[PDB]
Amino acid sequence: VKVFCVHTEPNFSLPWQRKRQYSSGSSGFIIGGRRVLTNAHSVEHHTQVKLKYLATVLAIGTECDIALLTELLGLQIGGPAFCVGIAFYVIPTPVIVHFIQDYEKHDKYTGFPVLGIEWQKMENPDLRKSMGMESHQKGVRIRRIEPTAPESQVLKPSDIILSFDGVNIANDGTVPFRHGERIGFSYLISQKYTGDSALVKVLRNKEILEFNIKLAIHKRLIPAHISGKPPSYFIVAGFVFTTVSVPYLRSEYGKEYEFDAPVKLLEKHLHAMAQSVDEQLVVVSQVLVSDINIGYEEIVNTQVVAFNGKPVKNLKGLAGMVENCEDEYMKFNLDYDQIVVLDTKTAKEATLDILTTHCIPSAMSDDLK
Amino acid sequence: PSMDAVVKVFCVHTEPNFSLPWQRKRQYSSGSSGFIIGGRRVLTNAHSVEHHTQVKLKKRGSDTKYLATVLAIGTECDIALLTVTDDEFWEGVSPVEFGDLPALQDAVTVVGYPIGGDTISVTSGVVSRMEILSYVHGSTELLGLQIDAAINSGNSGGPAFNDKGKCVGIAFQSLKHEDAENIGYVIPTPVIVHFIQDYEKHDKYTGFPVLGIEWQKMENPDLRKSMGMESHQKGVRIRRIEPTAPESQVLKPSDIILSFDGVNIANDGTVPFRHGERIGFSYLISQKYTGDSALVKVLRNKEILEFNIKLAIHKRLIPAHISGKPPSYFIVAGFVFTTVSVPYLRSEYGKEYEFDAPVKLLEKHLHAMAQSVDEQLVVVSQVLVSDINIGYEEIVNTQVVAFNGKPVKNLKGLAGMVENCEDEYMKFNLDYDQIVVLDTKTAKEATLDILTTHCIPSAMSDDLK
Amino acid sequence: VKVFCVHTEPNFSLPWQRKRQYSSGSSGFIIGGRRVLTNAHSVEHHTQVKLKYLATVLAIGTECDIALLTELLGLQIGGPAFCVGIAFYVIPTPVIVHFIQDYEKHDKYTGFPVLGIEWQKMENPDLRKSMGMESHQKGVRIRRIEPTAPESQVLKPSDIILSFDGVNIANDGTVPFRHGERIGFSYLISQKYTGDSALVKVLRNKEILEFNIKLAIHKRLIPAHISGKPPSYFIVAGFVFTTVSVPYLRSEYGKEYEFDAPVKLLEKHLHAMAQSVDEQLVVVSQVLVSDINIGYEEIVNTQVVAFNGKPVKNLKGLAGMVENCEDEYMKFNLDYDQIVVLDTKTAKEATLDILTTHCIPSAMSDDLK
Amino acid sequence: PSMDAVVKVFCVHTEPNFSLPWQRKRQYSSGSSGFIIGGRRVLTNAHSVEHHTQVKLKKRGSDTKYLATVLAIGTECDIALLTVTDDEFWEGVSPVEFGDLPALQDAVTVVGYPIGGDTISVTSGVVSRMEILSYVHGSTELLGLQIDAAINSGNSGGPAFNDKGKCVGIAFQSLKHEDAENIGYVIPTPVIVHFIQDYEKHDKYTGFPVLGIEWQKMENPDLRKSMGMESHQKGVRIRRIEPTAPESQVLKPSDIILSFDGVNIANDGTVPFRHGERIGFSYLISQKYTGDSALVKVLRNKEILEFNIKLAIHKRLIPAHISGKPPSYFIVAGFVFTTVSVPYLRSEYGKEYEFDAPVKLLEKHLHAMAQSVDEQLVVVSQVLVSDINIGYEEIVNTQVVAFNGKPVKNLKGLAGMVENCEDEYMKFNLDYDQIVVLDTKTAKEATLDILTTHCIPSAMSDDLK
Amino acid sequence: VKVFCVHTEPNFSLPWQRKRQYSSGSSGFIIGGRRVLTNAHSVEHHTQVKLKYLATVLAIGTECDIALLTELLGLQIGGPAFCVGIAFYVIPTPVIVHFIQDYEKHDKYTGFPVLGIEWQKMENPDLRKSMGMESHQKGVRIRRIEPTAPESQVLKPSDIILSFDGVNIANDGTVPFRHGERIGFSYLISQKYTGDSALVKVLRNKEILEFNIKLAIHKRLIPAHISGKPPSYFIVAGFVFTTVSVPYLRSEYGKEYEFDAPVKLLEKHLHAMAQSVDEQLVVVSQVLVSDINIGYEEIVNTQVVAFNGKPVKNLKGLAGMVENCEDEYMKFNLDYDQIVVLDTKTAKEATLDILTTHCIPSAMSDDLK
Repeated sequence: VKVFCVHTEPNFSLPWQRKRQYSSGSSGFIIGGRRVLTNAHSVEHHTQVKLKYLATVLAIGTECDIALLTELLGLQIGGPAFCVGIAFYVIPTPVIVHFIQDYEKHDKYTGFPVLGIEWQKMENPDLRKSMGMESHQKGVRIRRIEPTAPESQVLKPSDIILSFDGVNIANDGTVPFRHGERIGFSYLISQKYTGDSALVKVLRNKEILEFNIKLAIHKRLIPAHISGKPPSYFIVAGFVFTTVSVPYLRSEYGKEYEFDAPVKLLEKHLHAMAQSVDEQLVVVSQVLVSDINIGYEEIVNTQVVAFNGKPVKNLKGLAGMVENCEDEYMKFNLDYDQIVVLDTKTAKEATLDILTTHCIPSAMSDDLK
Repeated sequence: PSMDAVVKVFCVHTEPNFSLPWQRKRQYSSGSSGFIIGGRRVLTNAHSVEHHTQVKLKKRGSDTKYLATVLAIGTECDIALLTVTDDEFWEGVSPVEFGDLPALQDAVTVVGYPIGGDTISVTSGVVSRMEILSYVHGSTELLGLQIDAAINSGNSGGPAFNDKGKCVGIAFQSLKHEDAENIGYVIPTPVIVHFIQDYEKHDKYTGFPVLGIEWQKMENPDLRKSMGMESHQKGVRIRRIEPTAPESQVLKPSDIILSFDGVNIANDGTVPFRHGERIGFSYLISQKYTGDSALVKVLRNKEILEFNIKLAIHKRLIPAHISGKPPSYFIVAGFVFTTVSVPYLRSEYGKEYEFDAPVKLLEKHLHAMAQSVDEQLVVVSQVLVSDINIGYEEIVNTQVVAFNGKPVKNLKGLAGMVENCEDEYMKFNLDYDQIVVLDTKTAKEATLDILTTHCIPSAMSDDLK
Repeated sequence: VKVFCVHTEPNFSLPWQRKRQYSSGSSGFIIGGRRVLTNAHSVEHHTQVKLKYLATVLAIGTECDIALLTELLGLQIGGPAFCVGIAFYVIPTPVIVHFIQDYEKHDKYTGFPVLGIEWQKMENPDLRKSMGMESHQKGVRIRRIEPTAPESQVLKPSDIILSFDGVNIANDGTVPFRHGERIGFSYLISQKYTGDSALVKVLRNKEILEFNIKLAIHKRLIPAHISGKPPSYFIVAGFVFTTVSVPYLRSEYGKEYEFDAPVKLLEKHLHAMAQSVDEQLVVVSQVLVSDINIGYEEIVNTQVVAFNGKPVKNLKGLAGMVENCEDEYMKFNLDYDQIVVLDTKTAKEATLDILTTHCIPSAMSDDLK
Repeated sequence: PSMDAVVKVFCVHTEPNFSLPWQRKRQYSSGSSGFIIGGRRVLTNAHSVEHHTQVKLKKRGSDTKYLATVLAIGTECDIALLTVTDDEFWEGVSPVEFGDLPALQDAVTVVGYPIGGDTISVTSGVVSRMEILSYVHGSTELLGLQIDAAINSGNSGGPAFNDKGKCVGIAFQSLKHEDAENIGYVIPTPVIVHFIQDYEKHDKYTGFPVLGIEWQKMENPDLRKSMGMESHQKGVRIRRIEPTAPESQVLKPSDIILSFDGVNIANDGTVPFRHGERIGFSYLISQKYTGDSALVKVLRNKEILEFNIKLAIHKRLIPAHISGKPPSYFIVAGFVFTTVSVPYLRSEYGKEYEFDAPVKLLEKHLHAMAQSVDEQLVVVSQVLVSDINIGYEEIVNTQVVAFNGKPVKNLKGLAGMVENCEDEYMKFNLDYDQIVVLDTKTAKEATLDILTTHCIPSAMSDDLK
Repeated sequence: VKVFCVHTEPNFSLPWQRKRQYSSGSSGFIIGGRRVLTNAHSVEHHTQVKLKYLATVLAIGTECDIALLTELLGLQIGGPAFCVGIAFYVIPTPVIVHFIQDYEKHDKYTGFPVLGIEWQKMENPDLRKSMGMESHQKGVRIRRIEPTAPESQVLKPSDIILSFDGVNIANDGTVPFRHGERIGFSYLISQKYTGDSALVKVLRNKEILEFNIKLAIHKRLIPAHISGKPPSYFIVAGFVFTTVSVPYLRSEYGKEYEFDAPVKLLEKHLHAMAQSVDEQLVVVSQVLVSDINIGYEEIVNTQVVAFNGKPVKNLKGLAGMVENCEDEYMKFNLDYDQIVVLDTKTAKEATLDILTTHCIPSAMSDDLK
């Protein structure tokens, strides 16, 4: 089919804005049961959809780039296929069938689960022996575990993962796939559905334990996307506070953001884990220049670590602290050992005129109400 | 020598989005040139500081950037007048001193800064010609010096000096010349004097007056004979007069303008200027102040008449600029109504707008006169897609001519007619003989969700509330 | 077949001239009944024709670009085809058969009829209801009607056209074509022959009326072409008066004329309709410089609106008024509120020498005799 | 200083079409340079105003364009002499004053205008060499100054000044040099003086005389011995003499020209010119006026003879130009007969015509002398296709040699022979041993419809009627 | 086959020289009767030939570019073919078979005969009637006839050639070839063998005559080539006299010689005919600079028309006159009305040293002995 869509995208650099309305085209195809598959991006931020007419958007599978009208299996070779998958590369039918069945049994898209662990190979014999692995044993060593995953409890660093649902994991983290072909074990995991259980066999202090672990979706400190939700922001005295996500980084620094973005932010993009369920990377995005913030106008994309001596955990938390602040001064500890000091009464009184100058509807996005 | 007074101008801008009039664009900083003159004052280009939210100034030998104040903006003459509260900025610099209008082929030195650089740059050349030109396209034409030197971004706004170290005006980058043509302009001292003296008297910029007329040459002998001109008489015929300049009252079409403030005007519209030099008669007008009066001698029905006429600024149907104000807009049921101005057209169709914009709009931009002080060209800018407007989604930049039988004069009128609509249906008469029809009740109800979808703060700009 | 032709083209910028003789080549093919089809442009302004020899020109179908030795149906894919049409794109056989049958029954080319109306879609439900359209009714609203068409009588602005010869017209102005394909209703109209009748069903003030309307060819204010006829001109005192057509515009301003031509003329090219059968856009084409016209030499392509207080309707009309003018002065009201004034006796006496200087055979083209 | 007198020349042209001699091309305007001299007079290039129908002049500091008058045109020397009736044009300008012939390597300044521009341009260089050259290709060679400076379109026609502010002539863009070679020419003051003095005496341009001879160097000693030259004698041998210059009477082939007006000519055809400088002897001839006489000393049969000879202008079989006149043409039955000139060849074959034109024509262009004052090269230019001329349609640019047995001398003769043809058949003897045969009665009858088809006003140019 | 040849070419600009030895490669093929065909140029100026070895050169067919180990028929499409001819373009088998049979019956190559006439079409009816051609008669009018051809007798200018060996010649000089294809009549002529007779039917003064004419090879004033013979030259006092041929022109002025060569020479190349069997175009090629010829050194490629009052007919003739000259002076009339005068005794005495300086073996080529 020929897909015709009207899009209204958020501006991540100016989160109170929507980009100009525009239209696009792509392909897709009819599947049994009165449903149509197409790309997820071929309908992202939709306001109206047509096919060749008037269509309906049931679910968006962002991670798998499918729409029904993060590392998954793909084939390197619209609007597919010949059916052997979805044209992205070709997104294969084990991913497609997963998407449909996920929705068809849950009435919503619930993504693809991950184990929430980083791992290291056990190819060195001295490494293996020092951890009590007999010669017949294969697997991978847990480097670190996501604090926001359920398995953060039952699994431990330096556990050696031997198998998943009775499937043997090799020293290079691979499992058998077909005759003469192997695949990373995460494939097995991404084939499960969110909330499914799975048996993980590990070696801990030279002893075998098997855990029954409920699988969940990955919480990332700097989110790959925000599921078509609007980006959040908080403003006071012209200081624009927002949270770092990949779309923000892409909008701020372009296609080469993994090289051009500030190193402090890149480190957290590549290496940091959320220590808590609602932890976000809060930055001063920019400063909307005005008398009240004179001498501060060159602060750009810098993390806020604390407000009036108190740690900042997320955007909602920061916004709360600022509204409840009764102290004479507001003190923001920023990264690079910088501080921002503002007189509390005057800073709050300055916000409105700045909003008017930049046509911002209110001091914060609706999600911070 | 005089290089200590040539400053670097740093400006933060917050520009309106003319295509999306509810938005302001992202803050950005630009750099240009400027210079210190007498009385704690700094001159630079108006365009360098358009839509400013902060201006800073930096001297050549010091890192310190100083917070500045914008005293006045002369958009038509492209001059901004600045000052600085901090005294350390002013101490130690000898202020630029102005010289007389240079002769043709006189040597001129333009001092300023390159683009993205904080070191002094020196450009040289001669005065090519006197000219009457617009410093903003579509705006009032003023006296100007064309120079042999190449003026670019960054160094425009800097002083131009004669061989005596006197400043003969402000550098201006040509709007109509590419950089490889080595053509530049200097906003001359009498225009600068005009702008400053205007400020010093009125505590504000009051613009440059025009005679609101179009004229035709009288170089044909029979044409002159047929209208009763005696053989020693010369001048121009009035083609048309702006309804919004009266003026319109006293003067009439086909009058033959013989002279202006006693100065004899030739059949080609020239007047003597200096020894061996002739220029357009509008220079006699643009040098006056708004509110001033001028003696106009015309021939009407083979008879001489003299009129004393109060001169005003030009009112254009499609404005060359809107004085830094926010662009007006009104929204009902996803229909975005706005007015046509030059910034709008440029934003909609790019720099080539005078060739790419719809012909209906070009016609009115190139040829139409305002029939009243309040007249605006109102269009549907675009349609924000929703159920209420199914089937209209393709309407773009089309003039709204009438609402429920009543002619639309301007945006406030239209917004007013829509608020007070009691009829079952809203019926918009659009250009190309099109009609848009919306059920009044549901159309008004649909507006909120649409505003929300596109993050539009208000259904209308504050000027319409 | 291989077509060999000798051409003598008019100069539209200098209408008293013919361009230099030149020869061309194209393709075509034999059809039954001793006839050959080829392109119309592959024989335009012919003075001699040969095939592979000596051929004869029976009729030229300009609009359909066919010769027998304006929006019609075409196929985007000489001297055709394989037969599925005529190579232009491919001009299909419903157009070809029309051309042949038009001539074969009328002994001349009579073009393709149009309804002579501009129309607007009725896709909006509020628009439909306000005009009394029941939910099952489809069609298009008449925006404006050509004053020089016969149907300018019986049809009215804001009439909603529901059907043509019993064929239902949709809200987007389309009619069924084949299975899964639709086409603009004008297709049905262009399939008719000039002078044919057709039944047009309309909705007027919430009531259905059916009109039997004789179809005619489109009269355009600025003609797409002039059917191989010579361009007209009138001259006095070096002022060259002519009428605006597309070939004139193309000759004056080049291939990009719809952008480069003066805006006043473009507006009339795109948007004006003839208010009368013999209305032409008369302009001063140029001024042939000489004493009598001094001070006037920069007037180029500017409309003449009136002569001595009297409206100019066409070139013949202007020429008449100038010859009959007994007044002391000739006064031309031009566009841009310009006037041209000439002493009548001297201006007429000046014409001949100017003609001699530019080698112009007479003051006017033969059609103005 | 002297820049006030350097004017901009605006010219409207109506050029004949040499390929279609019944047509004039569209009007167009070109701009060039010129300068005011003494006595309400203006000099510029002849080519800048060729085929003029109106000329206007504009001073540097004034918008006003003034209607000018063309007094005289010296095509061979590329000079046009202009004046202006309007006194306002003349008032206030110091007229250019001429200096002497510059020495080699002397500094020269060329003042003029760029192409498509109205500002003063200043070009600098030195005098490279004295030269004898044609200012129109194929035309009489005159004295000229080659300069180091680059002269282009637009600024050619402007004055060239020495270091004393004196004008040393008129700028001339090289016909034989590309612009990147930085080579230009100056039409020197003695040639300008010649042209002006010629006008002042005869109330018209009378051209530049030539000795209608071709010559061969006498640098070989045996050749000199065999013809009786004593050892102190030097000069050139006459190869051939123009039948249309008598001259032809008095001089004879193989005469040895020893001197001209008393000036000793060397074996290479040079004569002394100034200290350490030698130039071609034609400079002694071209500086005379038409009608003037010159003493020619030759050696004939080992004996000295002196001849006083009246000098005339050069008559070329294929003219370098036809003095702005309309080209002649004659039409019968679609056969277009015209005459061959340089403009014809250039129009027919482009700028490379001396390599692309048919060899038969090149031969006569490069080598043939007119056998009589009335002789023209007559050709069939082309055949306008019609039934009467089936089978001849390919004939192009082919000389007509005879009509019904009688030799064709020129176009008027041919047109005459065709009008008075009483024979049943018209029989044209063409080049390449071709014949064209037409039935006299039907051929004449067919002419009208053909003229009508191609919008040809008359079967012949007015000069043949 | 793979042809391997060693070549020693003459220098036409320096006719006493041979270019440096070089080797080449081409293709060819074996034909019945112990013979091999190849290109003629693929063995021109041979000194040794090899095939894939040691071959023999029986005959060179220059005009037809064939070798056995001027306008002929060819096909536009080595070392051929597939056999449909010879790869040159493809030189067809009617030309090939001609070449072989010419040699096989004459033991030498005797070229292809021509009629030795220039002709004009008789397509115009008035032209035809004025010469007494009845409506059924077709043919071409003789413009001019080669003085050095046998038919220069029996045929006359303005004769209308009607047929050749009973084959009808059309008004455009064509004859039938195959169904729907015609060819120039010279094709029929070039198919004959040198010395063959042929019947030429002509119309002369409205009467039909048929001539039996022996066919011969074309003598050209400026020869297309010289059949692998060495170029001739005569020298005296440094004046190098030679004859103009195409190879000379090509060597003097390059590939564009028909544009770059002097016009006087081009005229004779394109338009002159030999008035006599042994007429050659004699030029001063160049002057080898030395005292005796001072003042003459810029004479290049200029025709000698006369020696001491006597017309120059050819190179041998000029050489004779100079050796027999007893007069005090030698006087050469050159083109452009130039003369060259030399003292006879001193000029002859000067020749030898000049020859030594330029390493020229003698004053003249061996053919002038």
